[PDB]
Amino acid sequence: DFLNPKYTLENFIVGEGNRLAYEVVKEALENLGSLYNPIFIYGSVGTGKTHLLQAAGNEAKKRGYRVIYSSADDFAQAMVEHLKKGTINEFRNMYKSVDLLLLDDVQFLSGKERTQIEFFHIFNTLYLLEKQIILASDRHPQKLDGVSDRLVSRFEGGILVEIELDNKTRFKIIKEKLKEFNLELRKEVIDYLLENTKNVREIEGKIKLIKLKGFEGLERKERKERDKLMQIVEFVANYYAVKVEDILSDKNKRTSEARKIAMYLCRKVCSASLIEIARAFKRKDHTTVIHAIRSVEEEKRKFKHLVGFLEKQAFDKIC
Amino acid sequence: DFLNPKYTLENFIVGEGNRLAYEVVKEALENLGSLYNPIFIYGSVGTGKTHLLQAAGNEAKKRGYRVIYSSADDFAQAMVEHLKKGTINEFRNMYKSVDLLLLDDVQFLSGKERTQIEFFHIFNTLYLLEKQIILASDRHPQKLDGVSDRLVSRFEGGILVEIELDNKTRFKIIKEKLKEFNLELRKEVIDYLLENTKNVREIEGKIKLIKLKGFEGLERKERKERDKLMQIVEFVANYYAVKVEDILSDKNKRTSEARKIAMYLCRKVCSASLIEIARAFKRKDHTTVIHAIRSVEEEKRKFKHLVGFLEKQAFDKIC
Amino acid sequence: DFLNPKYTLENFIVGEGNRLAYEVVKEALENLGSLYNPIFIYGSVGTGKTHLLQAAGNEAKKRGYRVIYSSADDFAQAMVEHLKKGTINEFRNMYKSVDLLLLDDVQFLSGKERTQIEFFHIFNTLYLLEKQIILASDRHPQKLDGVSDRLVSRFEGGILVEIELDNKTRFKIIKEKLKEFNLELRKEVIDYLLENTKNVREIEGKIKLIKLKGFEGLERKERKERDKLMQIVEFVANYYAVKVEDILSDKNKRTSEARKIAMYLCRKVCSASLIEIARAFKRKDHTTVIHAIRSVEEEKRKFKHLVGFLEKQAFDKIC
Amino acid sequence: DFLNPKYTLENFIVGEGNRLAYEVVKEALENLGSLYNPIFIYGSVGTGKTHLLQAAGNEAKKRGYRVIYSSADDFAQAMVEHLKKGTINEFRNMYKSVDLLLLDDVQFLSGKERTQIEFFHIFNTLYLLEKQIILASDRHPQKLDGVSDRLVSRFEGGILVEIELDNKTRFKIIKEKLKEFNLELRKEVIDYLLENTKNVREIEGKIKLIKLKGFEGLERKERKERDKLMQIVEFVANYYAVKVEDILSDKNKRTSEARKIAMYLCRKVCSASLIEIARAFKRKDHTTVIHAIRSVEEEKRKFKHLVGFLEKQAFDKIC
DNA sequence: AAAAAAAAAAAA
Ligand SMILES: Nc1ncnc2c1ncn2[C@@H]1O[C@H](COP(=O)(O)OP(=O)(O)CP(=O)(O)O)[C@@H](O)[C@H]1O
Ligand SMILES: Nc1ncnc2c1ncn2[C@@H]1O[C@H](COP(=O)(O)OP(=O)(O)CP(=O)(O)O)[C@@H](O)[C@H]1O
Ligand SMILES: Nc1ncnc2c1ncn2[C@@H]1O[C@H](COP(=O)(O)OP(=O)(O)CP(=O)(O)O)[C@@H](O)[C@H]1O
Ligand SMILES: Nc1ncnc2c1ncn2[C@@H]1O[C@H](COP(=O)(O)OP(=O)(O)CP(=O)(O)O)[C@@H](O)[C@H]1O
Ligand SMILES: [Mg+2]
Ligand SMILES: [Mg+2]
Ligand SMILES: [Mg+2]
Ligand SMILES: [Mg+2]
Repeated sequence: DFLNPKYTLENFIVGEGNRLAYEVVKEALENLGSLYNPIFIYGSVGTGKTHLLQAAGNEAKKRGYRVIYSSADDFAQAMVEHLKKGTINEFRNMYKSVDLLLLDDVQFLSGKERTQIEFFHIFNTLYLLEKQIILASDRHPQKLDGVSDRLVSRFEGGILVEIELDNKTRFKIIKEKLKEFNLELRKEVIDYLLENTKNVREIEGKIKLIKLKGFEGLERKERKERDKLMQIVEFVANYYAVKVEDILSDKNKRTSEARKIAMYLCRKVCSASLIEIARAFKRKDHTTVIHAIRSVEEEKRKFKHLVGFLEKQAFDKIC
Repeated sequence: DFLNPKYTLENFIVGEGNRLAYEVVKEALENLGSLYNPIFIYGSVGTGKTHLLQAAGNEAKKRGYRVIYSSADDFAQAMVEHLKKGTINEFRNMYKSVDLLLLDDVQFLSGKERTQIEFFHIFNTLYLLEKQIILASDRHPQKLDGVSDRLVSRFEGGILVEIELDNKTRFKIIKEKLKEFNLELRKEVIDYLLENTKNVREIEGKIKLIKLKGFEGLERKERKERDKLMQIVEFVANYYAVKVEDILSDKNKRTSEARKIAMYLCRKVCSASLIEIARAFKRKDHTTVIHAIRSVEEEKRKFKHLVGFLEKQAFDKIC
Repeated sequence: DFLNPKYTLENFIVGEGNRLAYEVVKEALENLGSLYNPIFIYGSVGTGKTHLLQAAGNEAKKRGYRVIYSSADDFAQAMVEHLKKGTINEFRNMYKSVDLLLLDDVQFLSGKERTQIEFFHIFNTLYLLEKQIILASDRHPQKLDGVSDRLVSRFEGGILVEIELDNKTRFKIIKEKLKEFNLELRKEVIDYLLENTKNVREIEGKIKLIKLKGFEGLERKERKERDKLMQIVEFVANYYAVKVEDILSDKNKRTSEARKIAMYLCRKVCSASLIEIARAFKRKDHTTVIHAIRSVEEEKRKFKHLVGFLEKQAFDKIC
Repeated sequence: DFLNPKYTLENFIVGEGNRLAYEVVKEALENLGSLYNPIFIYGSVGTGKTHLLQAAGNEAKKRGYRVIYSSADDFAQAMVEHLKKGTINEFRNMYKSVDLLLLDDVQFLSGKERTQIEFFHIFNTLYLLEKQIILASDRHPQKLDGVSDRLVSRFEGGILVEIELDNKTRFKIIKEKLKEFNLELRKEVIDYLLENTKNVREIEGKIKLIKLKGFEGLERKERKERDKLMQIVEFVANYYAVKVEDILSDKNKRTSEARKIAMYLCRKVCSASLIEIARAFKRKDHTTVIHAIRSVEEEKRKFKHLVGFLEKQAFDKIC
């Protein structure tokens, strides 16, 4: 069945960032297929998409409705296997006969034409039969490359709700998850989580870790791991004529090159991972870090001598 | 039955772009099979084809006529299954015994010979028996590759009505759809929708989204998402000696290469999707974008150095 | 009964191209089974075969003769079903007891042996009993592959009339059909229809379309759709050293390769359908277009560089 | 009764090829059952078998004798139906009570055991009662596979007359039929018919066609249809080192492969039917053409490159 | 007692 009861509508901490998605889903559960017919939720990794879909399915089940939960990739696989075993009909009929269809991680429809076709047929029959549909994705339907324009058009033609985790929400979720666990809401602690968690998964994790080995524990390891990577303020921001806070946030040939440098150094000497440099610079997607390192590697006239100097300087006074 | 009552002839906002299709259908409903015997509607994705066919079927039902609605692909599938189970006769007889046949998305007859044969027989028996036929498609019968010349000849030999959504129509439909939400009378909403919706599905969607989270909300996210992709006016139209409005509309080795460039940059650094670059350049079909990017990739003497320069310049002052 | 009264002998516009078929049929109706015993009409798609057979049947009915109209494929199906239900005798007897037998689209007897057998028996009993027989086909009995030599021999042993739609006939039919709609006597209209209709179905269609949305309407869309595909005169006929009129009509390694090229380009960049390229080149059967494109694809030494050049040139100055 | 009076002994043009059959039949009519007791006529398709049997029956009727004409297949069917309805006795008695039994197309007794049994009994009772029997077939009793040895033995034990249509006969029949149609015996005409008709059915047909649309008409269409298929002399007989007249008649790895090739090409590019290639090569039974094409398809080392070359060459300079 | 014709086509 794949509907794990742990995920419920009541467990879903609501804030300024997911209120829309939550309420839309809930209300759709009230009247199934009546309104908000094709619901398309999308958000960054670890935003609560799966929790939401799961909970919806659980409610539907609780009310006696036919339900199917399934990932896009798993849909593809299953369909292919039914193709091999030649019971594709039973597959189709099974899918079309639901009262609620939950398809998580839709972005995995890229490149699979036949899957998109099968799901297209299913989507249509369900929609026309006034059955409820709820899809979830890590990106806006537009960002869906390699997805037939018909499917994208359908996705956009319904309700398009994003889940954005701003500070005001992450705070709510942190406090509430702390409360859920027999945790006490200290400010040093909350204030800490705020600064070092972007999504709900990191929050849950960190929190469990506190519940296991105390806050003071993490504080130190993290502090050192991070400050031994804070060679930018010590060296790059003094040598190059620039402010630190400036070299953290983006926005020019005077501080940008200082950043490219910083990243390069972090990667070359400190042996920090791409993810760590990314996290440290407040950068996202860990893409501009790799491309920036390649950038500093390409420009290599006498900038190379400078590089070498800064490198030796880093090895000597960084470890 | 697959005739969802939500779709009605009265719900069909009529304008300069779909008046013909609408009126032809309606009048055919008045006298079934008498005139406009084979009606063949076709249009771009999200034009109202399905709504129209649906409504027709609903009227026919309302007047006591036998009706069948079905997609081409679903017709194929069903037929095949009746083949496996050997009740193909019942299938045929069922289809031939209608007073109105609605076949949506006909373009899906390509490559299916046996289906085309079955539907050929059905089409003929119905036509001769003076029963009404209405097909819908995303392309002109000519554009139907892999469809037996007999079928295409039949399609063209009736009434061939296209649905084109010009501005004067999209305006009507926008205003009228707004009326439903008590949201008309808004200048900013209308002028906005005009600029950012091509078909009725995008209109419906956007509008629902306004009804949910206000106009001001969308305005910002969209504005930024789009203007951070507006690196053409800032960089490509200044470096290359060309006007912006010119680099938007097509029409030469002086501004075309500027566009190819623009698209390439958008895809490489901004990480924008094909659909987004397409939407941004006012291009359609998102084909000339991919082929144009491949074009700039193929010509790679010293144009490569130039490319690199423009790329670094983009990474630095675009994020 | 399947004899739709709309089709009549009087409705059959006669010209240099169908006079023979028409008069033979008519005269045979005068004396049934007396002379012109087995009539075998054949022609290109949309030539009036069905109209003629229909009208014949209607006359026979009008005079009190037993009549059966039926397509070959439908004959096969029916026969098979009578086989399943074991009432094959009633089927046979029913068919043998007519005064006139009309079998449309005979070419569909290919591969069906048992059907050919059943129809063989019927044909014989009828012929011997001096009853009238009229068959229609899209090809000369010789071209009938997979049809038992006995049947073909019988087909050829009667009257073999073809219906060819030359210009002098299409003109007559166009003028007369224009008279059918009370819309008439336009030189631009007639001269237009002549140039863009090959069979009577296209004529009827186009004309209905004029009666609906005026001539000026079609003129433009068609003109552009066609001239944006007229990249041959602009590029292929200038680059390659050849005349345009020459590259339209066939007839050598100096202009043939220019054509292969032209078609290839049309298909690759303009995204024109096979049917559209065919129509544009004045080619028929849309076969030499596909085979020609495959031809240019196979020869791919440095002809490939040339190809690429011509392609880029086309994308740039064709859209 | 199924004895159409159109067929008479007087209408039977006699020549070197059917004189024997004719005279045997006639004389047997003189003395019924006295001599030439079991007459077994056989010939190629369209030789006059049915005409002869018919005429015999008509004479018998004219003289007051009991007669039955019937095809073998129709005998089988009838017998089976009498089996279902349980009036098989009346059937038997009806058949045994004739003075003359005419069974056309005997070869259709293959695989029908019970029929062969019934007809065996009938044959015996009639023969013993000194009643006349005349069977007709498209093949020599030996060639009758799936016919009980008793029946074949009986067939061979009587008079076995073949009807062969040599030139000297076809000429007679052509001239006489031309005289029948109020035709003039022009030489180009006769000489034409000789070259393009093998059996009397083709003769009748062609002639009717002349009587309808003149000789000059056919001449052209046929000439072109045939000469556009005459790509053998132009290409296959020049490339391969061989004579044309040689490549027409059979009789070795030097000209045979040239023929296999020729046929293959005709089928692949010219899109000619099996019957047309057969007719063109002077081949008979259209069997060696299919088997020869399969032959050239099977041998496909570098013979394939050669094939391709010849194919391109054919497409280019053959259309 | 003899014995009909035969669909479309995954991702990597
Ligand atoms: N708003 C919320 N309220 C309560 N719990 C939440 C929550 N958002 C996230 N969580 C918790 O975080 C965990 C991860 O959330 P979820 O599985 O939904 O991520 P996700 O599926 O949306 C991103 P991905 O699927 O790409 O990993 C869940 O176990 C869930 O309990
Ligand atoms: N003229 C009109 N009046 C009212 N509503 C309309 C309309 N045209 C389109 N719509 C709305 O737009 C939605 C989509 O339109 P439609 O059903 O015609 O899609 P479609 O089938 O034409 C595009 P596709 O080819 O992808 O199926 C419908 O739900 C319908 O309500
Ligand atoms: N000589 C004629 N006079 C009047 N109308 C004609 C005509 N020839 C063709 N038509 C019209 O063209 C239409 C198509 O003709 P028809 O039904 O005979 O097609 P067809 O059966 O001959 C070709 P196919 O069956 O292969 O599609 C008919 O509706 C008929 O009215
Ligand atoms: N020797 C002859 N004299 C006059 N007419 C002849 C003839 N031979 C053939 N015909 C004519 O040719 C037509 C076909 O001949 P016939 O009916 O005998 O075919 P058939 O039965 O011998 C071959 P099958 O039965 O296999 O089709 C007949 O209508 C007949 O009039
Ligand atoms: Mg998920
Ligand atoms: Mg549709
Ligand atoms: Mg027809
Ligand atoms: Mg015979």
